[PDB]
Amino acid sequence: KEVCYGQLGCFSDEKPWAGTLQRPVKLLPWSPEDIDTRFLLYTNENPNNFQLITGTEPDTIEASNFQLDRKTRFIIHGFLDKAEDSWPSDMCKKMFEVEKVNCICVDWRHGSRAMYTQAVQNIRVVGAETAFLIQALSTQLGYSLEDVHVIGHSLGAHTAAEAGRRLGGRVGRITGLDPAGPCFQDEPEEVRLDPSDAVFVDVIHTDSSPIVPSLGFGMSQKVGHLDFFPNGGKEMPGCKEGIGGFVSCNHLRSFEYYSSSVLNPDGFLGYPCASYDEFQESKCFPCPAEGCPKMGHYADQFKGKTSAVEQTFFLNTGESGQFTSWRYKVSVTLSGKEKVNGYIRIALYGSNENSKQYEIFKGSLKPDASHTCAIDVDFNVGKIQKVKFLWNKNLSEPKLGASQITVQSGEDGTEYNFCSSDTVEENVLQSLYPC
Ligand SMILES: [Ca+2]
Repeated sequence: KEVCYGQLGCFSDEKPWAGTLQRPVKLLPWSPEDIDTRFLLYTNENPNNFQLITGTEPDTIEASNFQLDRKTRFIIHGFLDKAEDSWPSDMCKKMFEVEKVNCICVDWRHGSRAMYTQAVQNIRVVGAETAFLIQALSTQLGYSLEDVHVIGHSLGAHTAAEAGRRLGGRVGRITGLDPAGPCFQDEPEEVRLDPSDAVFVDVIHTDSSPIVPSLGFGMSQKVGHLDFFPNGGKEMPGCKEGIGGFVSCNHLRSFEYYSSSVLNPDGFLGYPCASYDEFQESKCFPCPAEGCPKMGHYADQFKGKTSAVEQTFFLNTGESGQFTSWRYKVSVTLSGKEKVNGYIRIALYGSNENSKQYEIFKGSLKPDASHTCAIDVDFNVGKIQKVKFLWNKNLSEPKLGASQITVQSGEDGTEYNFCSSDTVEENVLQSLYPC
């Protein structure tokens, strides 16, 4: 069967759209009036309250704050969600701190309030309507498609991908923020996000699983030029029935990482890797000589970002606040006069602030023994001016130092070395100096 909806065309229920394993009932999208799609424009001049543009009356565009001379980004929420006064609309404000943008928030709350498989259909009209407005800006204003960015969370990711495909891949960038897996994973390219759908497609995977067993709501499948898997892809730090899987912490974490990257450009450098394990074991370190990609907002500055598909990258993120992180390789070589049991720590010191103390080894601490260790510092010190070392066991009172420490930056491979064959009591902060 099939329905038509005017300028948006028709929608059949033929495979692959419906009557497939994952889409077993034969459904069709609701009417545009029912989905009630809306384009909520925010600019630097109206950052807090939207102006309501539409493509069918392009006078609305003109009389809006929309600038032809500025970039334009769309943000598409997914299942059971909205734009007005939620993460899309706040993501606009964030952007307005760092750049001049036309932030359009596709709001289809009504069309996302329905059964999941019915929403998997509505996604399509929502896509059509966005694709229409983008064209509208092109035909009616002379705006360039390679200049539009469409950001999508969950279903919204596939909604971006639908509009992108409507525009025949002319849309310059799609960012997929943990694209929904149910109904899309391992489906044909037409019905889902895939590198074909824009000149540049970047994906952030945060709640990824296969279809069975169902471990989460995101996609394990790589579907962009760049596919980032922060913290391995499956389970993010800071998150502790599958009957609300789409509003789990891991899922929502994707748009928090994105929103953050808008303010912390290098907060989320991705390292190119085959697996998380390879990355953990630091077979994957430091960055390539010609820069790491900046996951999130500044993904588009990556050299050769479009040179291949499904380029895989791994990284670690913080558990709270800005969520930012910066990988360091750290190499302590011990000093002492007697072997002892306890743990070892290191703080990094710039003339910035300094870092919290990070663990490096537990158990058999012996003079002369070295231990090496990748660590995830939560803020950028810049040039490491000093490092401080601390070890801790109850007592007879013995001394243990660090004769030498080497910290390597992941960001650009810089090696620092530090010095002091000179031991200290327990829980005393020992300092080591450049050399
Ligand atoms: Ca597609």
